[PDB]
Amino acid sequence: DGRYSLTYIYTGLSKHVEDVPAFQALGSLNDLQFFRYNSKDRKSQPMGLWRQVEGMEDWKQDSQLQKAREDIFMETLKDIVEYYKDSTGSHVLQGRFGCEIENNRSSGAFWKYYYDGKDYIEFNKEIPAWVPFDPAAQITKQKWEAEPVYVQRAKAYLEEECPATLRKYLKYSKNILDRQDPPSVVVTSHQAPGEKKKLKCLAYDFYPGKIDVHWTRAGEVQEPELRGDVLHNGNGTYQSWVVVAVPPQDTAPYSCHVQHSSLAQPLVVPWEA
Ligand SMILES: *[C@@H]1O[C@H](CO)[C@@H](O[C@@H]2O[C@H](CO)[C@@H](O)[C@H](O)[C@H]2NC(C)=O)[C@H](O)[C@H]1NC(C)=O
Ligand SMILES: *[C@@H]1O[C@H](CO)[C@@H](O)[C@H](O)[C@H]1NC(C)=O
Repeated sequence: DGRYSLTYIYTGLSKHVEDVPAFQALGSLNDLQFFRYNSKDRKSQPMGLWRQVEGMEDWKQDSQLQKAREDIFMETLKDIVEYYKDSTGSHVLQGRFGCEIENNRSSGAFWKYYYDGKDYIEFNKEIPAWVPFDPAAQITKQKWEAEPVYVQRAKAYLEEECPATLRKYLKYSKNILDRQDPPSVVVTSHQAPGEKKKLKCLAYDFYPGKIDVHWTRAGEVQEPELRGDVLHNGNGTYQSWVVVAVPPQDTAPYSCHVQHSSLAQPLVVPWEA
């Protein structure tokens, strides 16, 4: 088996401006985002290719769960601002938590919070206990540990529940995370009035992201003039391109090359002037 990771991220603002939710949650599996939730709609919604996967999660229930998480998250943020006696300003609390497995074996886990960009508090499941970094975090740790069961639960979440959720999801995500979609390529050239002729090789609809795309001038790999790429999450596909300017009197042969894990061998696509 391979490497898989479930990550969640919470963003809370103490004084949100118009059109920006006070609380936002998102989650991802490896390089793709699978869901989202904010304090405006208050609904957990699947995203990307997960909008078509059925029976992996009850989104109506997860909505109730996020709503609960939100309340606690924002009270935490509120208590910090209270501590610093400065609710006139705009502060943010971002939290990150998730786990990862490799070869069906749990290979790691984390749980950390940031306040106004600085490390606030994090959980060390080995102890098991919360570690405070900011003075206000001393109060927070006190609260999150007022009962013996609390740390036991936090330890249980990273060691059992989370890695469980990740396994459940991989069962319904084989047709998503394990894909090996070969790249379609399209060579095209554009002539800017006054500038050299420019050839653009585009690789698309491929996955995973790792790819090699380069032009060749009579066999000699050229140094791209421009270059870029992207990941369309709604689709779960990547696109990558390269560009080269050609002398106004160059006859040499121009062929694009593409290598990718899903290809039995590299592809080649010459440009017909
Ligand atoms: C996945 O989504 C991407 C982005 O929405 C698709 O790329 C677009 O493809 C159309 C042609 O079908 C172009 O007109 C757009 O310009 C492309 N988007 C841009 C601006 O990059 C892609 O075709 C989709 N792939 C699949 C297989 O669904
Ligand atoms: C790990 O994967 C196996 C199948 O390969 C599955 O039966 C098992 O429940 C998973 N985790 C464990 C060790 O419980």
